[PDB]
Amino acid sequence: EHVRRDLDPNEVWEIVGELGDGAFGKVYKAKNKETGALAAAKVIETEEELEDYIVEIEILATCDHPYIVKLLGAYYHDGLWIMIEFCPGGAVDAIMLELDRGLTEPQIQVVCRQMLEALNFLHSKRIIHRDLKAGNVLMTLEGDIRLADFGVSAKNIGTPYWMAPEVVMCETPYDYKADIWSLGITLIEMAQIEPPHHELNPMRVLLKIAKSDPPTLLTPSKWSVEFRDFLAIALDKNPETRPSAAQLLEHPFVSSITSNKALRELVAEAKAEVMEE
Amino acid sequence: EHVRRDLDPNEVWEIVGELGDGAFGKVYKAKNKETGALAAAKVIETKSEEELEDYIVEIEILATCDHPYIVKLLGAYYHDGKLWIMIEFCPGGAVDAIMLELDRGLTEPQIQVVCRQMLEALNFLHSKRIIHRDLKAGNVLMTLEGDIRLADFGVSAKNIGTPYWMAPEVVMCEPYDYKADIWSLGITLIEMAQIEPPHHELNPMRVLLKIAKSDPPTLLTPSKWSVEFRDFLAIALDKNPETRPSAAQLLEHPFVSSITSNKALRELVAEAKAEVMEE
Ligand SMILES: COc1cc2c(Oc3ccc(NC(=O)C4(C(=O)Nc5ccc(F)cc5)CC4)cc3F)ccnc2cc1OCCCN1CCOCC1
Ligand SMILES: COc1cc2c(Oc3ccc(NC(=O)C4(C(=O)Nc5ccc(F)cc5)CC4)cc3F)ccnc2cc1OCCCN1CCOCC1
Repeated sequence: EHVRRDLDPNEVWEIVGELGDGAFGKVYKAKNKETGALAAAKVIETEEELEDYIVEIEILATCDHPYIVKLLGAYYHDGLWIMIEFCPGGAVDAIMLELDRGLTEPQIQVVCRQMLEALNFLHSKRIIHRDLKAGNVLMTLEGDIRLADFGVSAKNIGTPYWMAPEVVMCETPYDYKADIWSLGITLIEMAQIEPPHHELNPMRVLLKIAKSDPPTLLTPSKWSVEFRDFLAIALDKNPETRPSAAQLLEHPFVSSITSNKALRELVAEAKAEVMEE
Repeated sequence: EHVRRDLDPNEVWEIVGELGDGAFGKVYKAKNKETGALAAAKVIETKSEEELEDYIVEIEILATCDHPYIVKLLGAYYHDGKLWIMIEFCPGGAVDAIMLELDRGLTEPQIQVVCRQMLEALNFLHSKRIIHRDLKAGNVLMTLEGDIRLADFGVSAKNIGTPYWMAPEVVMCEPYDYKADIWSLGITLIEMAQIEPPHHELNPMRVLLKIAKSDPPTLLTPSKWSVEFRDFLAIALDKNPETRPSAAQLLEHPFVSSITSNKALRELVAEAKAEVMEE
């Protein structure tokens, strides 16, 4: 593996805080002793699990894109550290909570447009995410999005005649359509704070999703028709018919976006509310 | 038994023949130097370290599958970079090899015996949360007495993100997954009836799309076969996993519920044994 394995982290970085006590684990905010560059340290306690994590770092090492979090280093000492470029805005779900309101349609358009640039880049590299949500999209001071994982997702027998129908569908081109659906749900999440069927517990929602009709926004007046159309085309149960990331890029909902000013305003607004006391 | 890794197998067994040069590898016929109980030796040269680790887990799965209709594991050794698997010798051989040597398919009484014993085998595995996933005539061995011994040759197995942001297709893909073997079982009966599996004229790449797009297949010439035969195939070949019947349920079906004798299979083994002596 490429991971630097001969340095104890204390020389390079010093822990300075905790950003969230969370299910994924503890993640600290650190500054480099030499250059003082801000970053986030993901500290994990493991086995073969370490070998499972090693592929995760290599996936991110090759995902060099403006709208994807930048990895600065990885070290393994004192029984594995991950350094990620510090995004001062934080996750969008944390921002929505701090401001106690949903995103505006202009702000959603910017987020939607930048995520499709990220997904089109990932899918072209035969990489799926499978965990798209507001919590996985961080914000910078400049108003840009940096996509993140916060886990161990992101992927990438028998004889043919005697196989079953379910086996051909589940096992083996058109497997990228899952992220497109998750993106459509995230837009509704950022608009209405909570995702569809949030009253239910995780076990029941799975059955609830399959039988039910595709979800739509609650207040159809407030949002544009192109928003509703973009959601309707994105939220399609049939994978074969589901449009790719490239097709949605040429859609009026995001095709005419040239400025990130709307998102830049949000980060400054959320930054100010934090100081209130 | 646990795989011996410091004892050479040559001391224990002596090779006396080759049974098949195959995709899996070389398979020899062996005799125990002490007792001479006869066995089959599957010898594999593991390419990597994780290749070996996958195979040793497979052996441990078979070590716990103690059932009359499943091949018995006798020993496992790893010396000189090769992996040895010791299995009880089945004189009948695989039924697909039998069909070729006899140049004909099995009869409905012979299929009923095979079907009943396989339904007993699958019910035993599924109760232990084990799927097979590679059911075919080549994986069904035969004994002198007329009994079935199920085998793998390949590999079976014993047994993410947030749901709200999930799609419909992931919900289907991601404890009612045991029905796959039932489908492979229904196809194997057609194979033993018609020698060749369904859609054998097509190339292997095309078969995957044909299985899904087409409706479930049925037998070609039903005149020889019963409606009870046709119904059992039709009920087994159901696309929906939730609706597919389990192994215990198919046992309570007249096609195999009224079987008390394995004489039909015993006749098949004796016929094939005699044909070998010819030329
Ligand atoms: C929780 O708050 C924060 C978390 C941060 C952060 O977290 C991580 C994100 C992803 C990974 N991923 C990884 O380590 C990996 C990954 O994500 N791979 C990956 C895979 C596919 C892909 F498309 C993109 C990335 C697994 C490797 C690791 C992280 F540590 C990274 C960078 N800056 C952060 C800033 C945060 O708050 C700043 C604001 C704080 N204030 C807000 C206001 O109130 C007060 C607090
Ligand atoms: C090719 O001919 C033969 C092969 C034989 C044989 O092969 C194997 C079967 C399974 C495994 N499985 C394994 O190594 C494993 C397995 O099967 N596990 C498993 C897992 C789950 C399960 F449900 C069942 C089995 C992987 C461990 C390994 C084997 F080596 C086993 C026993 N007797 C055999 C007799 C053969 O011919 C006798 C007749 C010859 N005549 C033919 C006509 O002309 C004259 C000669």
